[PDB]
Amino acid sequence: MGSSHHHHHHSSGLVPRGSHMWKQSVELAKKDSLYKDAMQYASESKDTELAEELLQWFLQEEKRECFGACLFTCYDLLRPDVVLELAWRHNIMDFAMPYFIQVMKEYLTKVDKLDASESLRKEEE
Amino acid sequence: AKKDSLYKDAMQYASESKDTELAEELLQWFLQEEKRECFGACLFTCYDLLRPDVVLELAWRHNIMDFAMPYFIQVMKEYLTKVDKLDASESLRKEEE
Amino acid sequence: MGSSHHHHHHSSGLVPRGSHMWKQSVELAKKDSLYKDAMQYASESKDTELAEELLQWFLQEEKRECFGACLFTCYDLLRPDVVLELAWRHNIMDFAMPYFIQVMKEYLTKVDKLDASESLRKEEE
Repeated sequence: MGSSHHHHHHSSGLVPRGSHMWKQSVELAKKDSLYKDAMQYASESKDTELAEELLQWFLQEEKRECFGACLFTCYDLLRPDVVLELAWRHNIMDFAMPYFIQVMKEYLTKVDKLDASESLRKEEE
Repeated sequence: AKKDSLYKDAMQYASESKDTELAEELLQWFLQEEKRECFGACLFTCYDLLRPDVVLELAWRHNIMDFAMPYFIQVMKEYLTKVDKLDASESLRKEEE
Repeated sequence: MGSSHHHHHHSSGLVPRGSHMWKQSVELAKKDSLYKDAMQYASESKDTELAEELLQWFLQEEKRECFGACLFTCYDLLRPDVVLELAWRHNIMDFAMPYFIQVMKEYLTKVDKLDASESLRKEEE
């Protein structure tokens, strides 16, 4: 029922409860912090293209903000590739494990197609 | 043989034709030595659509290397066989009644 | 004066089976002794979790004892995952890719399944 679309540029729109995008602009309100709590509502959200651009900068700088963004990535599934480049960057790092999930459909499909023809051949003979 | 410019022009007139093991094997020797000569050949291997191994070996030389990965095109396949197994069971079962 | 009686009986029970491989030299110039022997023969058992539990402590504080454990599941079929977490235990790892072989028939039954229909359709209408 609720759809929220935010494109970037200049100017300032502040509506209380949740997200905060960057880029220079003088603003002040009241009460700070909340990076993890605000980091949770961005994963189990959506953001296909828009999402990604965020993590690069989180995985580009900081040491904890990379880790979190990593755990941030894993609980959304479909988003590797990029993760790897950023690891072959400056130093060593820790990968995950998005492979096994795929080993299923692999050897899975085959067997299906197999008995799929063995039958379509015993009905004509 | 003679000279060398002739070499660098060969491997290059063989990339257009391109074959199987003929176009494959040709590469390892284009990698046995020289610099960019190995590079230009590294392109050919992948052109064969499917050829690792020689991508791992020459990777353990000295400096950094490259890489690429397929996938996905496969992802949009099992989703098709799962739609056929259903429509071949719904009507096949709604008939035994 | 003298009598000799040699009675030789040989009954071979088709049961005893010993598999002996090889791999001692290579180019590394670093060998650590102890263990080994009874671990390469037990490798012919595997299966179930208890089988993988055998790669746990055999792939820990061991070197020339991990490869013998590597030349174990490759002889098998499919069983990765941990095969990687250990190479990230603290050091490096060598060889692998026991699935780059099946990477063929797939895309083939792939570019083939498309044409198997693209014709019967150009054939239809």
